[PDB]
Amino acid sequence: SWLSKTAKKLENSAKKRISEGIAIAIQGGPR
Repeated sequence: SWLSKTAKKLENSAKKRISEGIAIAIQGGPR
């Protein structure tokens, strides 16, 4: 995973970890 050292209420790198799963989830989802 890595990254996301701080996201208690800022989310600086938490959007990168999701961009991996959300990228494939939508790539083959209902869109």
